[PDB]
Amino acid sequence: SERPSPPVNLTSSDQTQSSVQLKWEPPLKDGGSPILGYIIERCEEGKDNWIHCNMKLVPELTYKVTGLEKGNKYLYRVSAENKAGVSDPSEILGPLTADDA
Amino acid sequence: ERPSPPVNLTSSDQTQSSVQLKWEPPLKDGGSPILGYIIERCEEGKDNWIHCNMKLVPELTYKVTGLEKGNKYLYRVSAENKAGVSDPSEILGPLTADDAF
Amino acid sequence: SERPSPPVNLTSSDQTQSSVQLKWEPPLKDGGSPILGYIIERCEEGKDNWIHCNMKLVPELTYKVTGLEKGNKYLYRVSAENKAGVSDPSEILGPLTADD
Amino acid sequence: SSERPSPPVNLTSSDQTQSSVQLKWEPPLKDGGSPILGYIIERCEEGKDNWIHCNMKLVPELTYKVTGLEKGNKYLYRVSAENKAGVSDPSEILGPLTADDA
Amino acid sequence: SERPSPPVNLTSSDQTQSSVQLKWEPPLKDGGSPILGYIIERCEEGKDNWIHCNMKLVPELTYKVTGLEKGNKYLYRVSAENKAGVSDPSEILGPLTADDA
Amino acid sequence: SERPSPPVNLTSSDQTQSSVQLKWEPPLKDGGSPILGYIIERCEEGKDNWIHCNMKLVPELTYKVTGLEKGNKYLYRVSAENKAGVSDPSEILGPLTADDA
Repeated sequence: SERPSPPVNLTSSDQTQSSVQLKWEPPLKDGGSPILGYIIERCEEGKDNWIHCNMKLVPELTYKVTGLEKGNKYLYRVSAENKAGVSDPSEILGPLTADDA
Repeated sequence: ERPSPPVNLTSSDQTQSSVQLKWEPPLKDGGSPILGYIIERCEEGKDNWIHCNMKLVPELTYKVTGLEKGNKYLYRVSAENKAGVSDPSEILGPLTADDAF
Repeated sequence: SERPSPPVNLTSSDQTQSSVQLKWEPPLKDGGSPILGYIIERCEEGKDNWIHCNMKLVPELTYKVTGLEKGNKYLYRVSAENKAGVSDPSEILGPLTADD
Repeated sequence: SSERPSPPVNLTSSDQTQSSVQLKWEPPLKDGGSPILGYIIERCEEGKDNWIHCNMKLVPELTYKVTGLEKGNKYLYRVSAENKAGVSDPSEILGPLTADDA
Repeated sequence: SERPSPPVNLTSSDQTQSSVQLKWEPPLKDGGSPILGYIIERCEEGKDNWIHCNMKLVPELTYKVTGLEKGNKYLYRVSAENKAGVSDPSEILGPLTADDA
Repeated sequence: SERPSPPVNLTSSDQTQSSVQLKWEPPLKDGGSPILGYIIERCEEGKDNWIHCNMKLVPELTYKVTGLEKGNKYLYRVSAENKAGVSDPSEILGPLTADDA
């Protein structure tokens, strides 16, 4: 009937100089319609614009962000989409630095 | 004394007739170990909370069954020790009883 | 360039009369440098002092606390460290009773 | 261009009576790029599964007195924010709160 | 019917060497019965036991703690009571040092 | 003996085309020393840099941000300082648009 609530508990792992593994939990409210997938966005320091990380909807609760530039800091957020619309983005993750560890 | 509520109640494997719930233990056990958990659900179109499990669930997960296809459900979980039962966790849902994804 | 933010969602499992397994998620902000490891602290009821549990940094997101006294209640908190410094401790977990 | 704002936060109550309650909240942390025009207050009674609009016109303030409560009943409350782009998700739910004198 | 939920958003102001002004918001859930009042407790560092500050229930949403010792650090928590019982305490405030601004 | 915790519940009111009134609550933990004051920072969209708004520490729990440009979006955060050091900034407030209500 309506858009779902935001995904919750966005977290990270496997941070490298060029990628990072994001993980989250599903919305607490689906808005009355099943979740079709998720939209991952990232924002780099030095730019005020949020970029889409996945082209097609991600049906998983995890996603590997790629294309990171070494030494840069990045913010991350993830939204959920159903037939009714797209949720507000989760709470922002980051700044996380693109370094090997 | 009674423990604090369970935290971070989440879901997975939503079907037309069931859903897998998962949570984390209380941050405070009130001075006595947790004996188990009490799972409750509430359907839309009805104002009463129903007990899902008969005996206490000692695990941190539980499969709710007996859902009606297409209906929306709320969920909450409490923790019990020798002293009493905690307040319920944060409410999960509305979640629609449909085969997800 | 600066200290990271606290670890988040500190939780517990596998509580025994002498040990407990702690688990957490990494800081939301690393302060510009990778996380080197974590510092686990505990505080017993009947004492107002926080104690370090691990000597060397824990690079993992989990750690088994040992040496607990039967029947006692304990508080727990974990911090993250990078080359710049140590974060504020996470939200306090506990009191958790040391019983099987 | 713009988008809906984030939900109002910290919805709380005061002056609970047999027939009314004073609701209070804080503005969204994100306005979506356009000023907040006002707020939409909703309530849900126990014994009914439907959310009801309490105010007809938008409330521009950060407070609003809900009236028409039935003595002894329990009520849930939530508030949303609206700008030119749309209406936010409702805040976290307040209640059940019983309409009774101390 | 049942005990209320904990008071929320416990905060402070007007910290002195002998007192502090506490303020909070009412429970999100009253358990089906009005809140009769609140119970303020404090715990000093160097002592492991929580002490009751007020004898009679406080019907207001604020209360001035007195009798603090200069230089000492204190923890604070507040509970709500209705005809059914007393809630879990709010989130703990402090350590706050008993010193003049 | 150590820095305080971040200020909490940073909120806004009286948004205009050139100013906004910020308000917050004191740290939950003062680190064992009184709070000397607060440091207010803002960041404009289209720029990745946080700017200090106040020169001298603000002892109050509120502050009027000025110098905003009409139509621009701004982020805000506030830190607390004692004799031991400066806290991590509070949770970020914004984006909030500089426009007359």
